Amino acid sequence: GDDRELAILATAENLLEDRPLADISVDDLAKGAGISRPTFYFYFPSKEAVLLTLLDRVVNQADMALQTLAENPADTDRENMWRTGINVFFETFGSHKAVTRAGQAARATSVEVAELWSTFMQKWIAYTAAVIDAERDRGAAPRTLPAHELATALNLMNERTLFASFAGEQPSVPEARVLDTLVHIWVTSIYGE
Amino acid sequence: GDDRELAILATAENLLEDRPLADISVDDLAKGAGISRPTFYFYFPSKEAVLLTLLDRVVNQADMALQTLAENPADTDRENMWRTGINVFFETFGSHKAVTRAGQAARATSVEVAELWSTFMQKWIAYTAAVIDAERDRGAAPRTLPAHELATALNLMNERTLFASFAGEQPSVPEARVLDTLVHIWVTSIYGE
Ligand SMILES: Clc1ccc(Nc2nc(-c3ccccn3)cs2)nc1
Ligand SMILES: Clc1ccc(Nc2nc(-c3ccccn3)cs2)nc1
Repeated sequence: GDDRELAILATAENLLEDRPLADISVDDLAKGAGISRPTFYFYFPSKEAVLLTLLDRVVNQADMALQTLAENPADTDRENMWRTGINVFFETFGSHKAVTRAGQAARATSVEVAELWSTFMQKWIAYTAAVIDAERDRGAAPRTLPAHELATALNLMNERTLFASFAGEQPSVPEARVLDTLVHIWVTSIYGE
Repeated sequence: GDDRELAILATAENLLEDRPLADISVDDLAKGAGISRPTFYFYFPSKEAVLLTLLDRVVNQADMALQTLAENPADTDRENMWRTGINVFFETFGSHKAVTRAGQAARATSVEVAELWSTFMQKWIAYTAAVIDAERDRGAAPRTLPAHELATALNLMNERTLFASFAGEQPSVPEARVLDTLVHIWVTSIYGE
């Protein structure tokens, strides 16, 4: 039951490490999961639905980790607060690079994947803006740009920069440098001038 | 001769305003250019080659405008220097939104488009880093992050943020706010702390 669905998902994630979604067949997923092709279609309508489910799990994992931080403030300086938050995405998506790469690609071809990513980006931007606003209200950050516009650009920077780093794109920031790089830009732009 | 090639390119750019590359046929391009389909294949091997040529023209237009600025420093403050440079990309790609949108999409499917974008991004990042380094050498900017890593993240931010704005993505910064937003983040991260 749920065991076969999890086996399909585990097989898909393992196969996406080696090749793109277009090079993986339903029979590959069925075979790796130890089921027949018709049995696969009982659990998922398509291989694209499998990827959507994998990406949904990863994005909710990051979202739930961010929620945990939001409820449990670590006792540190403001730079460390932003670093701990950015690290949720660095660690969560960096621990699932194949699903990250395949899910970002599927945004062009799947409206459900595009809508999933858009929904969570809006949530993460709204949370970023709310924290910036709280920093301004307590007098720690200056009232410069509209907080929601600043939050939008910073979150889009992280999306593009983290995923370029994980994919080894040229150009990209080395993965071992990308957290420090992003934290610097967030802290200087939120607290500067 | 060159007149027919330009007619194909003009037709392609006009049609990309209304639909994606996948919804445009060679006969559409031939018909719009006033030539036959076989005559089209004398000038371009495919509709994808037409898009590659259009994107090549746009990216070289931006690159040449940046080169013009690099030779002719405007007499202003440091914030205005970065704003004038970012504006080259805002105006050039924003004046060709359809080719911008279609070219970015083709990066996934065309190695020549991916290599074209990568080559110019590397050039623009190297120039950004060189200007940051010159600002540090003259004592105007602090020695914080490695200049090339900072330049990489800032250029990737601009790519993602400008193109989200032009496409009206959710989420995106409004087009009328995106230049101010990017300039703030560049100036604070280059000169801050
Ligand atoms: Cl891929 C991707 C997509 C969105 C984001 N957004 C982020 N928001 C935060 C954050 C941290 C603390 C408080 C508020 N927000 C850190 S990173 N980051 C990476
Ligand atoms: Cl889409 C895209 C791609 C790359 C960039 N990079 C940029 N470099 C500059 C710049 C300006 C002055 C001096 C050095 N660099 C401004 S914007 N911007 C938008």
